[PDB]
Amino acid sequence: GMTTLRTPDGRSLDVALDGPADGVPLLFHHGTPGSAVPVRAMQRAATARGLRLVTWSRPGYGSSTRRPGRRVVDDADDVTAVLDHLRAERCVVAGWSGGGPHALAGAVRLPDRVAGVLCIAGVAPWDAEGLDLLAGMGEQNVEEFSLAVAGEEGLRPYLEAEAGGLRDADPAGVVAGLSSLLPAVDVAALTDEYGEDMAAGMREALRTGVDGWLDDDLAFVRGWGFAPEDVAVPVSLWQGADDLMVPFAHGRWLAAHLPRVSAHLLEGEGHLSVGLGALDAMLDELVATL
Ligand SMILES: O=C(O)Cc1ccc(O)cc1
Ligand SMILES: [Cl-]
Repeated sequence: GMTTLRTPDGRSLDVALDGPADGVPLLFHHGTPGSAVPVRAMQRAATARGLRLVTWSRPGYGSSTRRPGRRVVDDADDVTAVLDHLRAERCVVAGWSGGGPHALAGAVRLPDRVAGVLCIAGVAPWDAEGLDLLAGMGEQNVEEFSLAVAGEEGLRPYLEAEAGGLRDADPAGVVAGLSSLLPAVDVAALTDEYGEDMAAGMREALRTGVDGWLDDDLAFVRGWGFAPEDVAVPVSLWQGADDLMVPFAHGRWLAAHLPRVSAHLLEGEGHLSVGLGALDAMLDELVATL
């Protein structure tokens, strides 16, 4: 259930902490936008493997104190604070989408505590050599990233206009709000329990405004503060060919730059469907790093 953790710099983090109380932590880094609202399918898959699912809202999402100017790597301060709260020597970590860079960061910060990374449709570094980051992206994401590069003053009112349609959205509302970004396989994923969980995640992400979404976007268009080459632990990398939010080429790029990577490039899968259908295979590979 939900708890609050005070960090050393005086911030509060909203933390969703599952049992089992003695399990190895699985730290799940949420997407952009996203929050500490667990996906029930991920809870069931984690508990089946004896993993203790832990997620926190990144600064500015939900009731987590905004931390303006944060880089991707600054999230690893909170990884360390959370694992110290749990008294956990070792963990595995997973990140989806905007969570992918943050999951990798924790591995670089804590190379002897993080055993392995699961990176699901993770976004590539903004200066990724030889990659056109915006190529294959849905036009909503091209617009958002172009505003992010231009700065907070133009990005904020854009995100506030998008948030109008998403802050109270049910699953149908999330589909309507992401029109350019979802292929049919992703729309089909946002039904039933997964859709309810993702919509609840989106509502909590936007409950106190767009600050977490804004600060994530601004972080993704600057230096992460580390390179994928610095991630020494095994990475299980997954990417859908039909993803319009993080194009296939981003996962191909990350797979080429990570030193120890199992790469899975799934035909017919999008940004949402990749995680939903492959969760058992993803967690089997992650747990094998322990
Ligand atoms: O792409 C992401 O990182 C964010 C996202 C969040 C909720 C959702 O329903 C779809 C996408
Ligand atoms: Cl285990």
